[PDB]
Amino acid sequence: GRDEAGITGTWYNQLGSTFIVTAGADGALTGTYESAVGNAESRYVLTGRYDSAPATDGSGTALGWTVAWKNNYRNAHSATTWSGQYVGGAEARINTQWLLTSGTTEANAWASTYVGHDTFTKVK
Amino acid sequence: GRDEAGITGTWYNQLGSTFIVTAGADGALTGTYESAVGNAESRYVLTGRYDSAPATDGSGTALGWTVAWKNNYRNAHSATTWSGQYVGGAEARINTQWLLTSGTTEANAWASTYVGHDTFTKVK
Amino acid sequence: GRDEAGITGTWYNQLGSTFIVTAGADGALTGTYESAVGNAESRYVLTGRYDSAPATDGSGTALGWTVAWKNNYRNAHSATTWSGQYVGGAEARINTQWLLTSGTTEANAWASTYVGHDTFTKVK
Amino acid sequence: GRDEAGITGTWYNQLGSTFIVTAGADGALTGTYESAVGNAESRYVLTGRYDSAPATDGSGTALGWTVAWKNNYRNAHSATTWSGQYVGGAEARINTQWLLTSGTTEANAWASTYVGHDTFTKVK
Repeated sequence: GRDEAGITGTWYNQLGSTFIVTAGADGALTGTYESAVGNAESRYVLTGRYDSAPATDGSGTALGWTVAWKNNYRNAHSATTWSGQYVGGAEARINTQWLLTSGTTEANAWASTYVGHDTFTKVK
Repeated sequence: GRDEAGITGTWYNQLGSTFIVTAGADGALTGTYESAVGNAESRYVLTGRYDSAPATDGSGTALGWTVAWKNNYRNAHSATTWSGQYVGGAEARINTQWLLTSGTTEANAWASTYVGHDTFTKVK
Repeated sequence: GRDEAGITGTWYNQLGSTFIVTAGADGALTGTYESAVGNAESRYVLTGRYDSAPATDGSGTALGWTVAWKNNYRNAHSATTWSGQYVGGAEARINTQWLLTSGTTEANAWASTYVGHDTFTKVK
Repeated sequence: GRDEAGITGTWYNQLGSTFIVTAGADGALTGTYESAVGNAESRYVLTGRYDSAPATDGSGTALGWTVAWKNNYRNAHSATTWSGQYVGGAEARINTQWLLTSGTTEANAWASTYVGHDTFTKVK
């Protein structure tokens, strides 16, 4: 993948969360997520996909991934998906927007989903 | 997984798209997605996660998945993530909201991401 | 306004909420919103804007509006904005997506904002 | 309004856009918006609402507003709604997420709506 090397490794967001990812030659994203906030402790499994053959016109590299907030420690009955783009270079970034859906009753389903935005960098 | 059997199989959304998914005992989602709309043809790899031990209080089952819109036929330099919940029973549903991010230049990054909502059923 | 007559009046969404709106010749939306759900009772002031000169090519009419969830009965320290389009005809609809932001501390700001989708019709 | 004085005035976002707003004692927002980006030129009318009696616990002030992208110069057949919170103090901010809906045909309605985030400050 063009950005396999660029994407693979450890990222930090503005909240102090840790995203550890391996990008596969085939478009796979695999790794672990550790949230600094919310009903979460330690690492959670993540999986996702990225564009392994992006445009060569200076566009970013589209990608996304999912965490279900269940591990051996806690279950927050929720899942977050991050949708965004990898921008390479000296200050590489992954700029994302995310949706967090909780399991709810039908009565509360209107309030099931949060939306936010996270920016990941290789330092901090 | 409590809804492993309920989630695994073929789903159809309101657009006529086809979502074919296997839920793993461990929270994994693996399969293929075929979009009826947009810059897409044939099947794309998807991966995601679901809550394999949901609440027993009648709440839905949180889940999410990603497609990168690259296959052997086309590359739309984009990725969609669906975030939502599985609601079991006679008329099982997956109710989602999604983010579609395109790879963009810095100049166009403000316009990178669409948001929408898809409802998947086992028929149609 | 091209859809001034079409938009002006009483609308109902899938939750049983009531949206009473007047569209001005100049693009203004003014009225009241009554939510069937959440921390809400009776009517709240709404204001917004619509495209008073839409495309003639069968496209819908872009529009949006805001409710701050404060009235003489309650204050939910939150505001919802609906963004969407009016689609005219026998079964007229306003198809929206919405963002609900709560006032939060800096610590909880990552969880400030819900996202959802409401469809309004002239009946039910 | 508790933050009537804090909110009223000229704001700038990260894109270089200009938001000029008056907050009314009653919860009204009225003003003009000038976008640095997209299919836009000069000022557009905006209207919205804010929580005129926010919590006294250090929480921000919920607010939202709408622009329909029609003025005497251009019509982009679209509307943006910003939903967010005002955070007072030495470096006052309005932290928003936004939905931009275009008028579309029914065929293209799945792609009608962009989502993004803007942060407004009193300088730059």
